[PDB]
Amino acid sequence: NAMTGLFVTLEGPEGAGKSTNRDYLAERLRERGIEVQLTREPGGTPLAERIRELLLAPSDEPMAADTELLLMFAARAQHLAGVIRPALARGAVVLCDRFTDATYAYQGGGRGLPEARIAALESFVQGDLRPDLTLVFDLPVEIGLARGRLDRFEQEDRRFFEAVRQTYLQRAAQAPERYQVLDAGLPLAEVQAGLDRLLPNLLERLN
Ligand SMILES: Cc1cn([C@H]2C[C@H](O)[C@@H](CO)O2)c(=O)[nH]c1=O
Repeated sequence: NAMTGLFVTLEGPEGAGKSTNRDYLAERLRERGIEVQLTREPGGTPLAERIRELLLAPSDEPMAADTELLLMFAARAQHLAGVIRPALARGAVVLCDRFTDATYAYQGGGRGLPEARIAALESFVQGDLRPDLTLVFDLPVEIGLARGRLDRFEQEDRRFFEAVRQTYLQRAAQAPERYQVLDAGLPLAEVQAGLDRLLPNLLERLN
């Protein structure tokens, strides 16, 4: 039937080689003549980036959990219509830094919002669309490393970030067919060799 690309999301903390690994993946794909679209959430479009700004900017006014969740999904709705679905329809590979798993992990695990409510909004915004593959970069939580000023989420405590970590691992266990957990605590080349063994699988998913 209708045109098909490949929707890959990457999840995990910065400082875990997510970005260099995404670049690696992108170059390996592009050398094979495949169109690759790099993007990130929240953000990805002019309006979505403005929503991002509201989400990250520290304020003395506390942001309600529901506000934070609805803003995340608002940016996502804009980003899906403007960037992601159009790329997939061109048969491109989308490599998206963070997606709805981050919502489950941060807003669910970190903020304590019920999984059911996040799931309701996921279906509302996305219909049946989910990533084809989600790469989780897992390693023990590191706090305070390489830190203008801390944004809203950076200000959180170690407990918050441990809940985020564990939620990703839980999610990957609930639907193993959609995830691959990468040991981001392993040497740099050893992880990119994992990416090599992955490429053929990606290519198959794509064509
Ligand atoms: C995509 C996404 C990011 N975040 C956080 C993680 C980062 O701290 C920040 C920017 O990606 O926003 C969420 O809390 N929920 C989400 O759904």
